[PDB]
Amino acid sequence: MELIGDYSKAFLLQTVDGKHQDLKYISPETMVALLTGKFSNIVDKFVIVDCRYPYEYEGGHIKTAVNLPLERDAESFLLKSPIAPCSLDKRVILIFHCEFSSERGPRMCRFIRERDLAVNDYPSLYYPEMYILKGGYKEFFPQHPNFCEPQDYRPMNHEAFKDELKTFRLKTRSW
Ligand SMILES: [Cl-]
Ligand SMILES: [Cl-]
Repeated sequence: MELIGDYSKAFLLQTVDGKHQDLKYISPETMVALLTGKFSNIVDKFVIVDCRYPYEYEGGHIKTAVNLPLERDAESFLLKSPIAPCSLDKRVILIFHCEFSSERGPRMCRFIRERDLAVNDYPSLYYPEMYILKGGYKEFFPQHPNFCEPQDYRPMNHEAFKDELKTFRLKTRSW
């Protein structure tokens, strides 16, 4: 298979098929392998980027995940001061996901690569290796609830949060 974004090495994780044919998807089991340290000797740091709206995140998310639904906040958190590994031997990996990991997640993943390319001299990148969690939180929760907190799932279209949805969207750069 191809090398990661900066052509330095091969992708570390096993992938599964996903809608966006050019993106790399991983399963909930692989996500757990990362969380349980199965790759601790190679992966120095990995960040789980939850791109769902705040109320969805507050209703239940993956342990250690960071809520970065707005592009400007994701850019600030990831690129203002790039997350670097302990050594040049270990990797830094990003995992993006949303509710179904169908639209918001893939979009943010593409946005970050766009910005990474912009601030680098080809072919270097701060985040050469990025994946999308197949199925999003919706499929992850029913499989590994004890790796979530709180142990619940609040859908974007939850009936009691229609106002929260509108309030948040009016904060986005484009719709
Ligand atoms: Cl998909
Ligand atoms: Cl935005």
